[PDB]
Amino acid sequence: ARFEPQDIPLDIVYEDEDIIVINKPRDLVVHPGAGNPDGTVLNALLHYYPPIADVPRAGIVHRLDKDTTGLMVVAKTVPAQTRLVESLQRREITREYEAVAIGHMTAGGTVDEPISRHPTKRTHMAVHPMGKPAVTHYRIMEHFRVHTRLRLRLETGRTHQIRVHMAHITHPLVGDPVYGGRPRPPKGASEAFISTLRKFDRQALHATMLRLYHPISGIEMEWHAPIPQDMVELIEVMRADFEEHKDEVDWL
Repeated sequence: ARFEPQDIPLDIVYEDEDIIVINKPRDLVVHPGAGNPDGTVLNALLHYYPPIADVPRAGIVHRLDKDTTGLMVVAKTVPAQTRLVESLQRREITREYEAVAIGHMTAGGTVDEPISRHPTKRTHMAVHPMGKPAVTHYRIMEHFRVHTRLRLRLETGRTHQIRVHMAHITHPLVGDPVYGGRPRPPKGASEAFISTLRKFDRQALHATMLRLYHPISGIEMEWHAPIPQDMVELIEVMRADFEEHKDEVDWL
């Protein structure tokens, strides 16, 4: 019926009788919708494992934005999807992210502020007392001159949660076309740094680790998806920049 199977390759990190874990690339929408009638992960799943059509929403139980990269777990069976959905309702699935945010941040922390649709900018979400409760925990992994590398964990999983929470505290993600502004390279940034930053055109956000109790066996399982090349390049040039500006002697 409606949604058709499409020959769209998926990077399957792990698969067993009950679940499939994939590492989703950028430019790939998870579920069909306005402006995205097809060419989604759902379409890819129908093609890869047709029996998944007997599972609600092709076994899709959580999502990532079109241009967010990384891990997602999909149910292959009805029992598996009901349990996985329950696990999410109970906030028992660990979803960790690596991100690069604008600005020098000095401390890790928690953003606990509700989220709802921006009333005016229909492409945006917003922090609002009346929104759905949302909690994001974040740690600073590394300092750059005017950017910061973070690792975040989702307690709740609302729409654009990490992107809107980070923007809320004044540190939107690098490359975010919605919450971010124009790139701002630090004074004296190398040409390599300036252009790599300027050309980075998606939220610098990656679903890096996923841990859960297997829906059928109960065994705790954990997966990791390597930081994608675009972000590797971004982080490495920012790192080289910070080091180069450190106040230390260059021994010959």
